[PDB]
Amino acid sequence: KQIEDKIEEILSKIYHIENEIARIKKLIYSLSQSVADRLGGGASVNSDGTVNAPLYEVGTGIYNNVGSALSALNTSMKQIEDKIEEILSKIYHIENEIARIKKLI
Amino acid sequence: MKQIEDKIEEILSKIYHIENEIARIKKLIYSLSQSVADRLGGGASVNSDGTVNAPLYEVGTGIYNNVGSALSALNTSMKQIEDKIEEILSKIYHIENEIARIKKLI
Amino acid sequence: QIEDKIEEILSKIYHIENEIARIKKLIYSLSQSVADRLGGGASVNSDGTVNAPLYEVGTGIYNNVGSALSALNTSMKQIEDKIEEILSKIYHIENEIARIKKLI
Repeated sequence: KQIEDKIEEILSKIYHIENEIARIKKLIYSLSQSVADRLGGGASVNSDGTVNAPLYEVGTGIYNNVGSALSALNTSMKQIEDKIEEILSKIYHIENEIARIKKLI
Repeated sequence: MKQIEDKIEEILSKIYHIENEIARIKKLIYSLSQSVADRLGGGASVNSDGTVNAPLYEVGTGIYNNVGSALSALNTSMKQIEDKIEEILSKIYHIENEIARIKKLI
Repeated sequence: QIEDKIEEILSKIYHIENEIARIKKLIYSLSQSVADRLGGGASVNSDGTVNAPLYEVGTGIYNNVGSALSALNTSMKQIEDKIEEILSKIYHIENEIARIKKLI
């Protein structure tokens, strides 16, 4: 009689815990999908809740993670900065040659 | 019977422990979400539903809600810059050749 | 039959403990996949969270994607500024060259 009230409580709890477990699994997968969405690049969700590879294009390179794409951008930017540095130096020299010519003619 | 009363109390205690563990797991998921928001940056944050709210990444005059589109905008911008540099190198080529010719005539 | 009901309860609890262990594994697996997608040395923390990446842009050091993107955006703007300057310098150089050619 009274022991039975306890058994029914326990079974009720187990039922609700099983619901909580199913809800937690759904939450995890929803989090996974949100991560795939904010990574972009075609990243998607596997059945094990992991996020599979995006395809990020930088120049003629393809990359499966943000760091490698950022690094490819960074390298290209540095090459451009170097070239800009060279151009600016060349233009300085050209200005000097013109100033010299203008003086002498 | 005492022994079954006592077993049932132990089971109820086990259930309480399990409920505590489920609560801890939920907190773990939300802490993971927060860390992902932090690592994405761009003002990303955790939704009440545990998902990560979109970042806002600026590239030039665009705003982007995901890393791939932002990388793509940067890659385009970079190509545009490279093409402008090429044009500049051509202008310099011709200017240098003019200056060499002027130097002949003086 | 109370002992049978207890047996059934303990069985359901066994399964729940298994699903909890499975759930923890899922969380740490997701975290690892996020670390892999971020790159930059990001890793899974003992506590389940993603330890920060390290991204280099220019002379700088960044621990999140947005800051690195912003640093790249700003470097591009700075380059555009230098292009502005170069075009202006070219404008003036060409004008001076044209004037010299009228005078020699």
